[PDB]
Amino acid sequence: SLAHTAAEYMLSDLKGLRLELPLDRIVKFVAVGSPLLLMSLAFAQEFSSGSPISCFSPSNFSIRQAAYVDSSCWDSLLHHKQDQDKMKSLWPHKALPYSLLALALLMYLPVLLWQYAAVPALSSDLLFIISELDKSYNRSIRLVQHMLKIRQKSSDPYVFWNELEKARKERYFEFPLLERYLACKQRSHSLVATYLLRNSLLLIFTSATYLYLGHFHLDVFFQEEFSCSIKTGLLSDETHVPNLITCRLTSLSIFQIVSLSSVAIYTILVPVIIYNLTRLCRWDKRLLSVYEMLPAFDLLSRKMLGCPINDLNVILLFLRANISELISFSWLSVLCVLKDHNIDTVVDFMTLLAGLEP
Amino acid sequence: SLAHTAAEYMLSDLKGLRLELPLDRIVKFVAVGSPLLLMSLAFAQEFSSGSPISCFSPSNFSIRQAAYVDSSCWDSLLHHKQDQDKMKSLWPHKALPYSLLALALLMYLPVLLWQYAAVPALSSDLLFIISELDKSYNRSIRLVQHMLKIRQKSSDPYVFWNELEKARKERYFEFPLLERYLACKQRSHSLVATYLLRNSLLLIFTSATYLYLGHFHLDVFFQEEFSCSIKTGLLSDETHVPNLITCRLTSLSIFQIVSLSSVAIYTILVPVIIYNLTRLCRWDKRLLSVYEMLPAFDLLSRKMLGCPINDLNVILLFLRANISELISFSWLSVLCVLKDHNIDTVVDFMTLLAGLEP
Amino acid sequence: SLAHTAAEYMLSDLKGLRLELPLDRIVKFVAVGSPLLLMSLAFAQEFSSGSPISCFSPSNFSIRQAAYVDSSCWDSLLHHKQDQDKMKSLWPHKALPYSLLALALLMYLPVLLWQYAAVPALSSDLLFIISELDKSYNRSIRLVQHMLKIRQKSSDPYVFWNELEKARKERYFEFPLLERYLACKQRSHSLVATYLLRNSLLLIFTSATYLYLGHFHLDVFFQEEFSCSIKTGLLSDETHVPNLITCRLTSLSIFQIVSLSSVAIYTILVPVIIYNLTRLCRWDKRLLSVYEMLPAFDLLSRKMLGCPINDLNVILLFLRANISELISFSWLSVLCVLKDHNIDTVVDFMTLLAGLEP
Amino acid sequence: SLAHTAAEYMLSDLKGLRLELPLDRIVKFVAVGSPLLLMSLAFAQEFSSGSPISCFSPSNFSIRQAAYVDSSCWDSLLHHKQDQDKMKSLWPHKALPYSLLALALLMYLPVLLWQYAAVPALSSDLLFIISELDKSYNRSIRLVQHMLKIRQKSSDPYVFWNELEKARKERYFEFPLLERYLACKQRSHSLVATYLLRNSLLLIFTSATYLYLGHFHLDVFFQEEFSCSIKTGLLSDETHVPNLITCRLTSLSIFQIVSLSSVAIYTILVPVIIYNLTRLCRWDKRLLSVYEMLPAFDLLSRKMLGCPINDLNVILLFLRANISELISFSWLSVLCVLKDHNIDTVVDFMTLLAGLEP
Amino acid sequence: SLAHTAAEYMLSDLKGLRLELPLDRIVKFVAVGSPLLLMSLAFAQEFSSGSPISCFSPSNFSIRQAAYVDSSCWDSLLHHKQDQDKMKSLWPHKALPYSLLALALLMYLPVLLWQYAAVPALSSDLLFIISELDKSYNRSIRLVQHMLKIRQKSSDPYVFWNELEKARKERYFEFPLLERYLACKQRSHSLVATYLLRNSLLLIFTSATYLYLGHFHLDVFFQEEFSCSIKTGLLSDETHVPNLITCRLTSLSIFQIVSLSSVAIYTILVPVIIYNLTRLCRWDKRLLSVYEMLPAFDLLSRKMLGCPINDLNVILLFLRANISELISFSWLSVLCVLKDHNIDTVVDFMTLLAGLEP
Repeated sequence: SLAHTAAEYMLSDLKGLRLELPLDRIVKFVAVGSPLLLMSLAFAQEFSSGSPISCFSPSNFSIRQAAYVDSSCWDSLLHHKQDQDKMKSLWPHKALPYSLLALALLMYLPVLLWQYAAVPALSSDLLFIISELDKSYNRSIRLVQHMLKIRQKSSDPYVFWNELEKARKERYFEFPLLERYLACKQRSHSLVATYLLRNSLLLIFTSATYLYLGHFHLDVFFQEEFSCSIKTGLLSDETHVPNLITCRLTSLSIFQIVSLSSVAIYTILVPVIIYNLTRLCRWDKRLLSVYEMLPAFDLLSRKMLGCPINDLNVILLFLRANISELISFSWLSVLCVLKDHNIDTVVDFMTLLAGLEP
Repeated sequence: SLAHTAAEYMLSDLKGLRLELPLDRIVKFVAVGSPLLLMSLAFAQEFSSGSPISCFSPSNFSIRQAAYVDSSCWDSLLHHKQDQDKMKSLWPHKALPYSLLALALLMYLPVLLWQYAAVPALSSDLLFIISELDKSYNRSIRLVQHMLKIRQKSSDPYVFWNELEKARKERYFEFPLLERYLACKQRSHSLVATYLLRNSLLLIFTSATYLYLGHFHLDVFFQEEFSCSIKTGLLSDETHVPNLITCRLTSLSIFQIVSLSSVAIYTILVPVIIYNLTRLCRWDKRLLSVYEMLPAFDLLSRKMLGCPINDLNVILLFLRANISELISFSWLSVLCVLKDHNIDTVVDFMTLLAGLEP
Repeated sequence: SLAHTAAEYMLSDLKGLRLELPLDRIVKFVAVGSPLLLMSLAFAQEFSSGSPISCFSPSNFSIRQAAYVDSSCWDSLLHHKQDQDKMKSLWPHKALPYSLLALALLMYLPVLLWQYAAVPALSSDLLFIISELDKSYNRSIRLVQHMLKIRQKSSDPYVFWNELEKARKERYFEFPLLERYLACKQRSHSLVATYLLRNSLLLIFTSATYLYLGHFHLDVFFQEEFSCSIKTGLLSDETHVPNLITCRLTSLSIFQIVSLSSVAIYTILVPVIIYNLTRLCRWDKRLLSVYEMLPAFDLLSRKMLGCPINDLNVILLFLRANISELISFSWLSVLCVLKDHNIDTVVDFMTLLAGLEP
Repeated sequence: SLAHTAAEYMLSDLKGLRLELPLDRIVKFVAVGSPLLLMSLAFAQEFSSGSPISCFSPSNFSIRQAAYVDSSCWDSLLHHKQDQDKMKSLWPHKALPYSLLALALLMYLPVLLWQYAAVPALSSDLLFIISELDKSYNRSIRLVQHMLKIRQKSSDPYVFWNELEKARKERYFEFPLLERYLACKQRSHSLVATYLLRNSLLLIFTSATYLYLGHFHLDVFFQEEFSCSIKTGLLSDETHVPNLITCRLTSLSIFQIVSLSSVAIYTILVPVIIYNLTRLCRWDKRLLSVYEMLPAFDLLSRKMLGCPINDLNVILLFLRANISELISFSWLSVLCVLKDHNIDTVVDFMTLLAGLEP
Repeated sequence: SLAHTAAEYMLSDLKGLRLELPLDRIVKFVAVGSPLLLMSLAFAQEFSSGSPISCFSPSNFSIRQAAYVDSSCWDSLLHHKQDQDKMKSLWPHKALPYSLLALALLMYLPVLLWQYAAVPALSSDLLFIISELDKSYNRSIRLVQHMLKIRQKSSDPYVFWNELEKARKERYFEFPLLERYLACKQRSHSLVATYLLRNSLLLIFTSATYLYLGHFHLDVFFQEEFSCSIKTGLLSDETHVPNLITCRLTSLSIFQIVSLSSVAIYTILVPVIIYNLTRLCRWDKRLLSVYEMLPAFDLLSRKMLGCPINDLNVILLFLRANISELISFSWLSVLCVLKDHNIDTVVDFMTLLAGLEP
């Protein structure tokens, strides 16, 4: 089956970076695999089909007179109703899996755009930021051994501030590339377009699916029988039934169940992407209180003004998911205690000797 | 078969950490594989089905007159009983494997939530704890060579306590990150929600399965025959049997055996998850006696107060399964001898020379 | 076939330890694989079955009139004997492989209990014992170079006993952890329960198999023909044979051969597990004579008193199978010469220079 | 299926170099895989064909009289219309997949020419250029430690220009192989021929496909029935139907859908290659402003004159895609800040201490 | 097929030791694979069987009247000859592959006993012997550098014997563990029992196969036709043929060829195992002449007395196959020149400088 190859290349399972949101991953998985699951269920295994169209041939017909009967109607699904001569065609019945696979291949386009048009630049930017930030750490670790003996023999404030103010006017304190780079990117407005188009494309795809199920479906839904004609051409000069009646389709139940499953999964899926859109309409300040005290993280919370549709918002949202990898997963995450000061000076007097790590 | 692909991705077989309990693994395996096993057994291999519905056509009928007979009833399972005109439908018979596969895919949702919503944070926390603990060991191994010559030439107490009390007021004795981190996590209450929801979801799934087997099953259980009608439409203007009687279904035995197997496995499975729930309702203190003497493990047994529903309980339960990997599998596990003191001083006088290992 | 997957996970082929007895391995292999072998032989390859039920339809019947004949009896195996109206059913014939696979999955439960409820604790205990014993060796090898020059220039007894008695009152001679650990385990009585239940479970399983072959089998054993009825319902208003006679089953020979094979293999298998049970009813003292002279092995033979149902007996039995791995496979195994003394002093005078090994 | 082998060798997935453009990759993928996808869909899985030609045999015909009827027309598709005697043949119907596979194998020829006639020379040239450029870096890194102490204690201009002008008249400043090599290649005109032929070949292939669908298709598009003759030879001395009427083809819907899919994909594909052609008609100067200040990159922007059809244009286009691999992905990409000076001297005073990297 | 699994586990392809003789390997391979080869050839591929029993039904019989005819005789192979009423049964025809697979599984029992009851002890013994022998080499290599300068400046005999006689009364010359171990094993008589039983078991198996082919075969060998009866029960009250004549079996040629192949392979196989038995009835002294001069190998040839049925004979036979692995494959194998002395002293004067190897 081609489904094996599709799963082999499509949906088959830098160097540590998380570039895609978990909710985006979930919605991608459901929207991509569900058409494939309906594909596998409808035609294979469960319902051994054989001939999806079944007919009532007259008794006088031989073997492949009736074989022509049965084989000339599946490709010519047309209801010659007596009500003039409106041949109602039954193309949705033979087009169900075709539309399913077309929808499945259509669902993956936003992934293509998000993975080709935005991944390389974002990955390069995050590679630069991780390089500068681990350099920021190893240029700051050198302060924990300068503060193991001089930090002890002095009366608290005039060594917790005298060296801190000396470090304040010292190069290691500031991170100039950080503010300049963050400015040069926050003024940019290119990455938000990819996000908005990647969401709107799947939204309009869902709308098109709704229209497809509303127009071409919902009309032949309780009809399981139709009358065809064999002398719709040169057969007229023959002595047999003038109208081949009751071509019964066998997969009406599968038709109904796949239609209801498709409509239900998309009804339950729609609100999630709307929530994803609304995630970008506000500035996140859940933990802004602790970010304003740290030297490097002060700049992140400082540039919180104006309309929130900026590349800085997207960068921050993707950084919060990567703020706990192996090294940023530190006192930062441990700092759940200052969400409720001269006492903290002697508390961090001991903590600086506690963050020795290796 | 799609079962091959499902087994290829679903249920197919950090860096050493055990994140899932063995009993959870067993219940997951049974609840996930058993629907698949019934799926494979019911339709394939064992019972070569052919046509699951069999009918008694009149003798005058030709080949595909009777083929229409046999093919127009499987999709139209309706009992036109003479008792007005209550068409009892037989949709459970054709919906058995559909419900089976839906239940199989439904069973895996709690695994999804437990593996996406809690695994990364817990794995990061355990990575931090293992890093700090192997550092705690290699900052404590340095005491076994300071105690190879000074430990020998003194009269026992005033070198088994004089150096120990000197080590007591020494930095290597205490583990400040341990108490601060353990506090910052024991006050948290986020991880227990994932556990309780992961259990309650499978519980309500089992309840829904019971309701499904109670309402839609247990009604057509001894019925193997029903009468259908062919002139339920435009067939009325034909000269044949007015009522097509005795559409006999062939898979009644498979129906019964799969129903009984499903109900029995879930009856035998229910109490295990209840036991898993009750595991979190009490504080485990089986070996608390030996934990109170060790320096680092004293804090673990010290914070045993109040209601036991805390993230600390879950962390401890997952740590006891990981307390014997390669290094914590040491004197700790060997210390099965103090579960029944100045003599132990000369016993551990020899033991400190016995724990040289490399 | 599912048999491939079962062999892939079930029965498919620490770090050197032998945790399972060879006789237990043999009985497990025969009791687990034999149902699978009968499964593979009965239904596949050898006897191409086709339709296990064959019927004699009347000549007037068309193609699938007789197809309904043949397909409505396999699922409705009931003998409407003329002797009132005792419908004797033939469910064992269609339940043979179901009972076979149920028995196959049932046979593996004692393995599950023995591998989950006792393996981790026993493995940890043996890991501790091997660590302490190879330490016992490398703290005793240091005696073969102290005895290369002082051992030579003295008149035999007053250096073969003067140093030995000095070593007797020396720390390296005794192994305190050994006696204390052996006491703390010999007083325990938990591991013997797992052994007794693992044997009794397979014993009662064999008894249940005997009951199954005695009640449901041995009754339809020479019957290859039975008469069914088609008008056991709404067929009554039809003109055909009132009683469909001679539904002949084709797999009677396979039925008989599989029944005899199953009963014979279990008759030949029963005494082995009884022998395994009787192995624990006595204290093994075959080589106790050589164990009483060695320092560490003296304690093993010293605690031979009282009723033999103790965890010490099981530990000793599993140790005798592991006493010849790579290092305990030494002079111990070589000491087959003292099973038939001042001469041995000069014999071991040369042997201590012979056990230099590396 | 041979499709598996074709995918195994064709389209199946130096040392880091990117030799093919992403848009070229996309157009290659669509133009190569789409015929294969239509191949797999048309004949396999979806539409279980059986006999693509179906006929109406007379009732008196026996089994393989009508088998000869059905088998002697698929290979002899000829419409003996009464309108003299114009036998219209139906060879497109049996030639659809043959033409599909021929087109699929034809599409890959431009890839063959582009991969054999231009890849080795271009790869060697880029290997030489990467060797000389990483040498250019490691002969320029030596300037960041000569400027760590002498760079500090002087009044800005007379050390930011005195050493720079001394470095200006110093060997490390210039890259003689660069200008000489770039001249020796920019005067060459061999590589542009491969590009233009690789595009024009697929263009004329698309034109030929359009002609094929315009002449041999679009004529038998609504015809599903034709009359053949059996006595078109030695059958004339037989008593049967003089003209075998109504040979109905079953795959008309597949014919129509594959034709429309092929024409639509090529209509949507045509403009992309035209855009690729127009990419080479202009000189790219988007970031020429920053290239004119750098020493080595000044020569790249200096030779921008005359008609743009040169090998230098192709080399530059393939270099811009490779300008961000691991080392050229540096301050170059970071230099997004000078696209909107004595202040920059003190800004780069700090930046030279910021580009220490390892 | 189960043959794939059997080959996967049975016959599918310490740490260098050769524990099984090549002739034993050959006879095992032929005796184990030949039944499997006949199994694969008889039923699969070559002769597409279908129905191994074929019957002549009367013309009036319908489809599955004759299907009952054909299906009720394969399981009821009984010749109702007119000669009273001796029903000759034809069970060998349906029991051929059953007996084949039983014989195949029976052939492997001697391998089981030889691999479980003797392999561990022999492997441990050879591990000890290889450890002591490579120690014997590296305690003897030290003589080739003591004899590089003192060996040169002396008049031959009084340094080729003066040091040799000094080495003669030196510890390195003798190997005490060798004579003591060899005595302790040569007096033992346990391993020869395993060899004799492993040969006698296959001998009696071959005798049983001969009896099986002599009694149950050779009687129905030219009979291809037999007459059965359908009214051997409740069929008597029916109007049809009183005796169903000429049930012709189709696999008589396969029967004959498999019987002849089986008897021929065992006739050609019998003498080899007799030769293997006779191998142990004599003491091998082909190269005893060179063994009596070497120090360690003198003891091997010294204990050649009495009846040859001893464990020492088996140990020597398995050692001669392992005497050329990597180190014993040395001058030993090179010493093919002393099978046809003061001249050899100056020949080995140069040879000791020639055996420097690394």
